[PDB]
Amino acid sequence: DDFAKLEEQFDAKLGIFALDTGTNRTVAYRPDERFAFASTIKALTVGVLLQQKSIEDLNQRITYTRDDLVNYNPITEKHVDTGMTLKELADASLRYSDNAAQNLILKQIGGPESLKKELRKIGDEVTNPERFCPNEVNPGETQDTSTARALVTSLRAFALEDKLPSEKRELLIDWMKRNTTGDALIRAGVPDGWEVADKTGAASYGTRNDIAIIWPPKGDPVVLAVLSSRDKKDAKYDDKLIAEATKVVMKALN
Ligand SMILES: *C(=O)[C@@H](NC(=O)/C(=N\OC)c1csc(N)n1)[C@@H]1N=C(C(=O)O)C(=C)CS1
Ligand SMILES: CC(=O)c1ccc2cc(N(C)C)ccc2c1
Repeated sequence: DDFAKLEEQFDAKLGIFALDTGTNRTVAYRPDERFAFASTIKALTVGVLLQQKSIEDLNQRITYTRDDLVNYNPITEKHVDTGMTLKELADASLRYSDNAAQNLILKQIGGPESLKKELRKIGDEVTNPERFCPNEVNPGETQDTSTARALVTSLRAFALEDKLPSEKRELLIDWMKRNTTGDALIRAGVPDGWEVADKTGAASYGTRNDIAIIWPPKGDPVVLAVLSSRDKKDAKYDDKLIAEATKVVMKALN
């Protein structure tokens, strides 16, 4: 099988789940195996934020300090002086994977415990938010992990089904469509011209993730999660694994 070949080729473990929402055909490989979700959780966090707040309430200015800056703060490091609105924080979190922005958003929705509660409410019993900035340690722990199947199901719930009213659904989808961080991942494995909404993640042990909604020109979208990890803490990743895995998925569905 082509997925086993890629694990071999890239010295990594792959978790794959894809759902064609038109046919209900699926493509699965280790679909229920846990991986650190890393920044992919930002998408679900905004889904919860959008459930909590009116669109107008997203204009609430959030102030923060240099103390709130963490490992990677591409947008938030530029606005300590003014703060940023919740809307601008959601834009930073989703389109740049600004870690500080995610932290600020999580703080506003009541932290990981509160995020976990709201995910459970949409039917997600697997995803396990435990900490702000989900933190190295060891593989095996279920804290800050999910599965390809659960991330697909939760992303679909927010973005395409009924967990958000349509105007808020529109905001989430648009931010994800205009992601700047996933050019070499799922987007690189999809046919040209086909619109993609995605959120990437990356983490130690060579963890490299992308979750996405992919629209054919015409017809119902596919929802895909491609998760990966490696056995060494210091191992880096290769984006090409995710792109190639996506090509395998598209071939199996198309
Ligand atoms: C999201 O995944 C986030 N990742 C991290 O901050 C890291 N771990 O999170 C548990 C991390 C960065 S470097 C390292 N060894 N671990 C931000 N997301 C992306 C992304 O592409 O989405 C990054 C590339 C890094 S920073
Ligand atoms: C945002 C944050 O609090 C945080 C904390 C510890 C981290 C450790 C890392 N490695 C050991 C690689 C990487 C990112 C990290 C981010």
